[PDB]
Parts: sequence; C-alpha cells; structure tokens
Amino acid sequence: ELTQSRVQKIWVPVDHRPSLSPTVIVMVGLPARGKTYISKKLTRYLNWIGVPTKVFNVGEYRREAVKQYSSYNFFRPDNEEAMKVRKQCALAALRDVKSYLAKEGGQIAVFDATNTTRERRHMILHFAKENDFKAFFIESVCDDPTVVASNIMEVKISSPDYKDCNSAEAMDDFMKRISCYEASYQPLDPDKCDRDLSLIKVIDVGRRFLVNRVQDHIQSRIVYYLMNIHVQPRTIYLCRHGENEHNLQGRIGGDSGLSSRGKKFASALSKFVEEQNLKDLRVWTSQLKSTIQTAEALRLPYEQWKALNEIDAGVCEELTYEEIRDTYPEEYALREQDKYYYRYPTGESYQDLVQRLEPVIMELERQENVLVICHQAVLRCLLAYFLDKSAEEMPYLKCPLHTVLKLTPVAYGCRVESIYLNVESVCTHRER
Amino acid sequence: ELTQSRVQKIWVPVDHRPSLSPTVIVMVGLPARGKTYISKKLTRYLNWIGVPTKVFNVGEYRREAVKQYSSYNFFRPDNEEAMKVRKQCALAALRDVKSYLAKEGGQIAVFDATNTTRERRHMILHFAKENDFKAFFIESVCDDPTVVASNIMEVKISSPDYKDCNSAEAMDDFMKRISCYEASYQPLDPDKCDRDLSLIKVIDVGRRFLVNRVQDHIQSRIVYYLMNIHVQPRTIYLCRHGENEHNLQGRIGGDSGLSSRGKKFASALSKFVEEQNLKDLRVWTSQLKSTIQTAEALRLPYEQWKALNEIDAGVCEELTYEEIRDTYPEEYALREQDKYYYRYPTGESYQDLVQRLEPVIMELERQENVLVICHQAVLRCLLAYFLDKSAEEMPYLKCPLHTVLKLTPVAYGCRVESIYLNVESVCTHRER
Ligand SMILES: O=C(O)c1ccc(NS(=O)(=O)c2cccc(-c3cc(F)ccc3O)c2)cc1O
Ligand SMILES: O=C(O)c1ccc(NS(=O)(=O)c2cccc(-c3cc(F)ccc3O)c2)cc1O
Ligand SMILES: Nc1ncnc2c1ncn2[C@@H]1O[C@H](COP(=O)(O)OP(=O)(O)O)[C@@H](O)[C@H]1O
Ligand SMILES: Nc1ncnc2c1ncn2[C@@H]1O[C@H](COP(=O)(O)OP(=O)(O)O)[C@@H](O)[C@H]1O
Ligand SMILES: O=P(O)(O)OC[C@H]1O[C@](O)(CO)[C@@H](O)[C@@H]1O
Ligand SMILES: O=P(O)(O)OC[C@H]1O[C@](O)(CO)[C@@H](O)[C@@H]1O
Repeated sequence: ELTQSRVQKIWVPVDHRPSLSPTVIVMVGLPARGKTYISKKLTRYLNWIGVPTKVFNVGEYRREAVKQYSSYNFFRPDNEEAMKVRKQCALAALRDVKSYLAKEGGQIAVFDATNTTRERRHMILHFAKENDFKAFFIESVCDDPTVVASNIMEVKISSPDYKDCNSAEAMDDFMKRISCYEASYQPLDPDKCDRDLSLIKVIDVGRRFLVNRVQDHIQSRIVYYLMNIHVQPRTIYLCRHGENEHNLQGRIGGDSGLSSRGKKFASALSKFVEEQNLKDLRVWTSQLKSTIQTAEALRLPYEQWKALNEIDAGVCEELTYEEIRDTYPEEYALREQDKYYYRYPTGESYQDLVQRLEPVIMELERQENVLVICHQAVLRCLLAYFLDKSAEEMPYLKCPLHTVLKLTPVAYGCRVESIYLNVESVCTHRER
Repeated sequence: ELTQSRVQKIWVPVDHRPSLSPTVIVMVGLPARGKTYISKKLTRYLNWIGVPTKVFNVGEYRREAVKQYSSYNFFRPDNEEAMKVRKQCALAALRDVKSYLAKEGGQIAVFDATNTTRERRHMILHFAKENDFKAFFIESVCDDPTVVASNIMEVKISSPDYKDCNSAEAMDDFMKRISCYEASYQPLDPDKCDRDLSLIKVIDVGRRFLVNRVQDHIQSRIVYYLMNIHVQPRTIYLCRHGENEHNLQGRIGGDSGLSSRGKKFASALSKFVEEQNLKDLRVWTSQLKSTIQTAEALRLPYEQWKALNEIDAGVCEELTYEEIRDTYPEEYALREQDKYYYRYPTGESYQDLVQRLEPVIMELERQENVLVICHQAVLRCLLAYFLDKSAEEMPYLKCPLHTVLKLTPVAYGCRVESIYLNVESVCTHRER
C-alpha cells in the first residue's frame, strides 16, 4: 500500500490508477538605496533553499525599450513622453510577473523598482489581489549622504546607463535623477495608512527594522534573512580538509585523519592564513577528524559544526565507488541520473545537505572574516549559494583538495579567486 | 595527537599536562502587557536550546519582602515608604542577576519588571556596563483595552496578590495599579533618545515590531523567536507512530512498517482526530514509514519532515539493546551514565536531536492546530521543550505507544492531558 520512491527514498501511497500560493515581493525606495542589491541577494537565497524565485527589474525593461540613456531629464516628473514609457514598462514587467507565478511554476516574484507613491503601490496591490498573489513590501530607507554617495560610486557610475561618462558627470546626473523621485515620495507608514500591509522597512543600512503583519512561513523566513545580512567588507575562505587516508584509497565518508600530504597542506594553510593577515578571523570546522586536524595547524581558535559534516552516504559509507557499483548497481545508476535529488539509503541527498546548511549560511551572513574547512559535497553546496549556481549544477562544482577559494562579496554578487597551496593530493572530482 | 572524547565523540587534542560574554535581557512595559509571559517563554526556549537562562522577577521579590498585598495604594507614586521597598527589591534582584551571570555559570538573565522610566533603564544600563554584561531590551506595548482586560482576567485575578478577592474587585484594583505607572511611562524611542540601545518593541500582540541594533548571534536568535510566537488559542497533539514491526522485536531505529496493532492504532487515531473536530489541523510526520502509514489512516493532508526522523543510532541501528550490550558493552555503559550527551558512533545524541528540532519548534510556534506523529526520542525532546523539562530529565520522559498527548498552551506554560486510545502495544520505556 505504500511504496518507497527510488531516487529520493520517500514513502508514498501506491497509485494503481495514475491515468487521471504565490507571492509578489514589492521593492520600495529612492534610487541608490540598495533595492537591486537586496532583490538579487534575497532571490539567490530563496532559489538556493529551493523556493523558485525571479527578479523583475523595471529599469532593465526601460533600457530594453529605449536604446541609449541620455540623462536625468528622462526621469523628470514633467516629462510627459518618458512617463508614458516608464508606466508601460512597469505594466509589462507586472505582466511577466503574472506569467511567471501563475503559469511557469515560480513561487516568488521580486518586483524591483522605486514604487515610491501610494498611487503606484495601490495599483500593485490591486494587481496581486486580482491574481491571488500575496504581496510583501521591502522598503529601503537611507538618510545618510555618505552611504548614498558610496553606493553611486560603487555600482552606478559603471552601469550601462553611464557608459560614456566620467565619475563627476555620472555622479552629478545621478543626484539629479534621485531628485526627480524625492518630491512625490511617500514612505511606507504602518502606523497610519499602511496599517494592513505586510512589510519590512530596512533602516540605517540594516541596523534598524520596522516589520508589520508577516503573513506566513516564507515571509517569516525572508524577514529573518534580511535582518541578518549586512554590508561590512569581509573575506570568506572555503577549503576542504587536507588530504585524508580515505581519499588515498578512493573511499567516501568515514572519519579518517590526514595523510602526510594533508599534514603538509595544513602547515601551508597556516602560513597562508598568517600572511593574509586578517582582523578577527573565525575558523569553522566540521566534527570530522580531517577538518579538525587541519584547523589545529593554524594555532587559532576554531568552532566545530555538526552541520558541516560531509554528506552522509548511508549504507555506502567507507566504500569505493567501484564497490558501490558492484554491490549496489541500481543505486549507483540512480545517483548518476539524478545526483542532486538522489538520496543514499539511510543517508542523504544534496537536497538534504542544503537544508542542514541553512543555519551555516545564516551565520555566515552574520559574520565578517571566516574560514570554513569542510568537505567536497558540503563545499559544493556552500559555493553554489555564494555563486548563484543551480541545483542541477551544484553536485558537479569543482572543489579540489589543497586549494583555498577566496570569496569577496561585491555588490550584486561574489568574486571568487582560487589559490592552490602547492601540495599534491588525489583528485576526487567526477564528471557527469 | 587528537583523541576522540568517549561520550560525545568529539575530536580533541590529547592533553599531556592537564595539571595547570553574558547578557541581561531587560523587560519594559506597563503591567498586564505580557512581560512575564514573554520572560518565562523565552527562558524556556533558551534553556531548551542549551543557553542557561534565568528569570528575575521584581514582583516575586516584593511578595517575599512584604507578606500580604493590600491594594494599589502600594503602587502609588506618592507612597514614599513603598517606593523605598520596591527600589530595594529591584537592586536585590539585580544583585542576584550579577551573581548568576558572573559566578554561577548562567549566560542570559531576564530582568522581569516594568522598567518604564529612562532614569531606571539608565541605572540598569550602568549596571550591565560596570559588570561587562550586554544589555538587550524587550518592550511590550499594548494599546488595546480588550487585550489588557482579557490579560487581567486570564492571569491577574487568580495570582497570589488577589487571593481574597472577587473578579470585579481585583480587576478594579488592577486598573488603578496600572494607572500608577501610566503618568511617568517613557516608551523606548530608538528614533531619538534610545538610538544606541539594542532592543525589540513588540506591538499589537506581536503583529508589528521595531528592532534596533542587534549585536550578536544570541540576540538575533531571540529576535527571530519573539517575532514568530503568537497567542492565538490552539491545540497541539503529539504521538508516536502506531506500533511497528521493530518494536515487537525490541529493535531500535530502522524503517519498519506498522504491526497489525499499529494499524489498529492508526484507525483509532483517525476516529479520535475526527471527533476532536478541529479547524485546519496540520498533520506532520517524519520520513520514516511507520509515521507515514499512521498519517494515511487519517485521510487528511500531511507534511513529512526529515527533521522529525527518530534519533540516529549509528552503528547500533536495527539492533536490540541486548545485542548492543553484548556487541558494544563499553558504548552501552557510557550511554547509561550520560544519556543526554552520549552520541552513538556515527550517530546522534539527544543533544544533536535538540538542534535538528530547532526548525520544528520554530514552525510549531508559528502554527495553530497541529498533530505531530513521530518517535520516542524525538517526542521526548519536543515534550521537554513544551513542559520546560531539563536536559538531564529529557531522555527519561515517558512517551508510550498508542497514546496522544494533548497540549493546551495556557499563560505561563502548558497543560498536558494524556489520552490512551485502547490498543495494546509493547512498552519501549527504559528507567535509569
Ligand atoms: O528606468 C528606470 O531606471 C526606472 C527605475 C524605477 C522606476 N520605478 S517605477 O516604480 O517602476 C515607476 C514607473 C513609472 C513611473 C514612476 C513614477 C516616478 C516618479 F518619479 C514619480 C511618480 C511615479 O509614478 C515610477 C521606473 C523606471 O523607469
Ligand atoms: O511589586 C511589584 O509587583 C513590582 C512590579 C514591577 C516593578 N517595576 S520596577 O521597574 O522594578 C520598579 C521598581 C521600583 C520603582 C519603580 C517605579 C515605579 C513607578 F510607578 C514610577 C517610577 C519608578 O521608578 C519601578 C516594581 C514592583 O514592585
Ligand atoms: N540597507 C541598505 N541601505 C543602503 N545601501 C545599501 C543597503 N543594502 C545594500 N546597500 C548598497 O546598495 C548598493 C547597490 O545599489 P542598488 O541596489 O543598485 O540601489 P537601487 O536598486 O536602490 O538603485 C551597494 O553598494 C550596497 O552596498
Ligand atoms: N505581545 C503581547 N501583548 C499583549 N499581551 C500579551 C502579549 N504576549 C502575551 N500576552 C498576554 O499576557 C498575559 C500574561 O500577562 P503578564 O505576562 O503577567 O503581563 P505583565 O508581566 O506585563 O504584568 C497572557 O494573557 C498573554 O496572552
Ligand atoms: O557527490 P560526490 O561527487 O560523490 O562527492 C561527495 C564525496 O566526496 C567526499 O567528500 C570525498 O571523496 C566523500 O566523502 C563524499 O561521498
Ligand atoms: O533513548 P532511548 O531510551 O534508547 O529510546 C530511543 C529509542 O526508541 C525508539 O524510538 C523505539 O524503540 C528507537 O528507535 C530509539 O533508539
């Protein structure tokens, strides 16, 4: 009466007759307030945890409908012609939102635009109602000219809009562009007029928050996430344990210690960390010996996280892939056809891993400088979150032994630099 | 050079020469605002996740220092004598806070009192600084007379203060008592004056929040928790899967299906659920067959949570306790001496379980009516959270087969009612 699904190992009822609530996230705020930053980052998180999510950026539509950008005159409230085009762009983007949530299997749509007037948000609110969408608002408020100017410098002057421009011209144009929105801007007011909307106001670059009427599970998760990200500059280092005894034999999982090359890698990592010369580096390890041994070489304090333990291979723990193929050929084959979803028997899938890692991801967002010493599958999962890689790609990312990945959060994403530390090891990578 | 600790199985450096930042949570708000409710509940959560936490209730000190309560005249601002006693009570409680955090190994102290003036909070702030304590503020704001009156009815009229009183007298006294605080009350203002304090304002019974300057990991976890609890009436039902084939043989873990008695229990549970006649019951199961089979009998929609899977016995999975004793006598003995902390090899401890369950607990707080069909160890862990049971007691709670535990959140805690559904089963309970 119940059968176990062969790939994911879930118990489902046998079916002998197999022959016969989405959300719009609305961005709100003046330009250079980090709205797109938040859009892209939240969407990265949501897709990584498995909630299919898509950004609809009104400006990207405008750049599609109007070939070259001239200047802020385009944004003047008295520009009858431009205003028509901009309104049509928003409506076109909202039509794609509808198509995405109602028809293409998407669960969250992030509507990335200014949305600074009650008029406009009323229209968006009526749109979600008509279509049976929940609406959630994220307003970014920034009253600090230093931050605004830094923002413009960081992401505005080098965007496509300002391709034939120097700094002072682009900066100057952009301040005036901001000006066009200032006059009619009506902040979200949950005290009085917006009493009923589900929203979060992000204040002082994420140090203060107003949150109103969280409706549901996903909204609550979004709020948690948003409240713990920050934009302090930092560096994230990810690597595997130094080579271990099981690596040498091509055995998966288990709890083996460093091979002598692994020990050499640990020393090398110590030297490397020492010369990065970092303020307040947090070091994290799994609870498996190989990662702990590697962290010991650093003579720094480290924390062990059960949640960083390598993927669990269930009955296949401590086997070679060959022993897996000979002993469990049907399991071996299943995994090859669906590597992200496949669960080892009594063990885990990459999908399970992602879920075990949520607390790690959330704490990494809270930290600054961190070094995570972990494992192949685990490292693939973390890297996929940072680099916005898909579930289908995640189990084939290349994370080789003895190599540090240096991640530098930049605006809208992540710079990855690879640094091999010159100690030989086996290769555990396996192509599709 | 590294050795594996025998109980918890953690790798630590061998030590050949073994011969040689706490927080005050400050409650803020008028009486009957739910401050003690929040104190007791947050402290329940924090202790359950392993952060040692203690409530210091100024009123409990006052009732200790002044035998019988007379009336609200005691709380008059012009009562020179009472005010001296009350001030001395706060200071005595703050002295115990200091003793607890600095000397008795406690990590969070919840200072449960009104703390409604800037004067008073300045004094508390200076106290934490002097002692190297972080200070975090929770203010409960309630502007809805209906809620206030309901609160007084619910917890005030039947407290020790009002032992020789009828409702209308106690209610009447209490409104006047509230009055004494109203005049000098200065809410937290993070806009202007409290710009620098770490705080959360809870507004509209937990539907709106102001959050300012979260400093650290634990503060961020407290905020998450506070923002997802609610006081809507609800019922929580917890039970195990119907008896399974492994139960009959005294085997632990594995993924066996219902014995025929288990099937009878499932039907019985269906009948039971049907006659509780509940609005919108959510049903949760583990991903193990026995719980899924039981939920099938209900003909209701259910959700499977990997996180509800029974504790993992590692190498001992699918063994009898006797086979454990004969095959792993040193492991068997270790577990008996330290059942909460002991980790099975390649497996889990109850401590691991608690951590896997955090997302379940958080989602249970968000829900209303829920039925959780799970497993012995898992059920002990959830029950310990709800009933404020210690880590040392948690692995010996009695959660027998075929028996529903009906939990009714009441103010300050949880009513547990047991309901046996009259189907025989083995007993899997094991005394210390
Ligand atoms: O082209 C862009 O870069 C762009 C960026 C944001 C943006 N914001 S919007 O909310 O979608 C929008 C669309 C059309 C008009 C307006 C608008 C703009 C104002 F300045 C004042 C009132 C308004 O209603 C705003 C519109 C745009 O065209
Ligand atoms: O006895 C009680 O039930 C009680 C309950 C709360 C409480 N709040 S308290 O912040 O600790 C406190 C202690 C001493 C004086 C005051 C106080 C009370 C006021 F009405 C006005 C100004 C103040 O400074 C408040 C004091 C109490 O005595
Ligand atoms: N809460 C915030 N307040 C102010 N600036 C922020 C915030 N979060 C991110 N930023 C900054 O915003 C910049 C990105 O700007 P962008 O997202 O293009 O703004 P907008 O979409 O509002 O025009 C980055 O420099 C980033 O550091
Ligand atoms: N955010 C809140 N606002 C108002 N009332 C609440 C809130 N949370 C809990 N309550 C209610 O508060 C009551 C408990 O009162 P209590 O904690 O004794 O108040 P106080 O300690 O402020 O005198 C319960 O009835 C509970 O439902
Ligand atoms: O998903 P894949 O490609 O099998 O790689 C994960 C494997 O890598 C290892 O970390 C090291 O070989 C194993 O412990 C684990 O089973
Ligand atoms: O901690 P204890 O008392 O061994 O009980 C937990 C055991 O109970 C069971 O749920 C049922 O016997 C086992 O699967 C599990 O090992």
